[PDB]
Amino acid sequence: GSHMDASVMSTTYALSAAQTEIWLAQQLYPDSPVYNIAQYTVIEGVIEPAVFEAALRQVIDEADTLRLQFIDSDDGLRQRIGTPAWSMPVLDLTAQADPQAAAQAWMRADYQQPVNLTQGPLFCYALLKVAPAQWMWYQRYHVIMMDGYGAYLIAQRVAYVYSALCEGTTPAECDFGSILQLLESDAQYQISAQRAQDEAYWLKHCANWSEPATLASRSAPVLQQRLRQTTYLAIQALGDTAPDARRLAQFMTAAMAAYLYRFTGEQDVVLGLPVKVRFGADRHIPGMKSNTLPLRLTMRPGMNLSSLMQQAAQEMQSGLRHQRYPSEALRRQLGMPSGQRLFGTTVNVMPFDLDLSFGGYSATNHNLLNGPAEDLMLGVYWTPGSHQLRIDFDANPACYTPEGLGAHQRRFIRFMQVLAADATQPIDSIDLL
Repeated sequence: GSHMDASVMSTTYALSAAQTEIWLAQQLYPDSPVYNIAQYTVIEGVIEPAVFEAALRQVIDEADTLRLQFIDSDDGLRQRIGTPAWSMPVLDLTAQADPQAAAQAWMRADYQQPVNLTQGPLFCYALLKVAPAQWMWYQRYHVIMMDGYGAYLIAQRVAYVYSALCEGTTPAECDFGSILQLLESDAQYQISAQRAQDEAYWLKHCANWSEPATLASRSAPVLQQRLRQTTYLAIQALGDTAPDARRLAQFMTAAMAAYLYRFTGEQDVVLGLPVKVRFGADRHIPGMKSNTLPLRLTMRPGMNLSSLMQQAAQEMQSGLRHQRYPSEALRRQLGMPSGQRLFGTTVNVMPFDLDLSFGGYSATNHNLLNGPAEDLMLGVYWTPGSHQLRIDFDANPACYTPEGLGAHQRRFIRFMQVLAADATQPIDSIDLL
């Protein structure tokens, strides 16, 4: 009856532009798990599951993106705070012949399965005991309601809450506001004069687009979870180039743009970069996304790392006023054709939690899936004070082979260290492999 139709619309918010394209893609591929994001946290100590589950229940209240329900309507998928029921599996794998390999297999069995958006919860939390004092906390979400930075903040908050509960103290109140504040702010932005100003800016900025520079063999839709190659690199290998995350993002974007130029001849290289890089304990609402926007770097004679990092800073400063305009909206307003993107390669710098601790026991976070890889994505994990960077090259399996991606990864890693060693040397003057 009409009362039920009216109630679904009045109690919900629309999807964002970015969520809309996720939902449309998931609808086209209903059995595909490519929209999952997942990580695990290794705890070097004893975990008490009942206390851990109490900490999870607390964070499920605090990070209310974890309670959003999605409902179909005549006007597309709608979202509101729902009431999912959930449980936390506990698996003791210590009697398996290889508990670590068994834990990886258990996690893979979950993250390779699709979720139905209209049947929540859209998260999974599980505890896997791998050794007497080694636990893995598995965390999986759907990208429509989470990103990797939000997953990082949730892991940090659960660690803090669990630690307070273990000690018998009351956790201090969280610093997250509510996902509803994001939804209300975005609803207002959609009808604002600012959005019209941002549209004009990005339409002008993207004039004369063409196919993005890519190492891909072809362009293809994302039908399968990423092919990944990971490198670990000492921060000292980058010299003075990366004192903080902002500078590291500028360096990696410059280095990849230069590498794409050397491999394609494209002198006007467009990458995807969030206009600002987020870090921990900074009042961010889990589930609120970064808008990845085009970043153009121009290769001209004598171009060097110094000048490219300068262009990257100029691009980011110029886009700051306009940083809310959805990449997804822009890609359509430009009138671009079937499956064509604004950029092939994205760079995502993410924090590393130096102090992560559960009940006094040290822990570390490890990404399993970071969402779909349309072409190529670099995921970089680091925070000042950490002596090592983890760099994930995540690629559409239809566009690269493992060999081919590994060859590009080791060459790029070599190339970036040559750049960091002499920021004045012309890009054209660097030997490649």
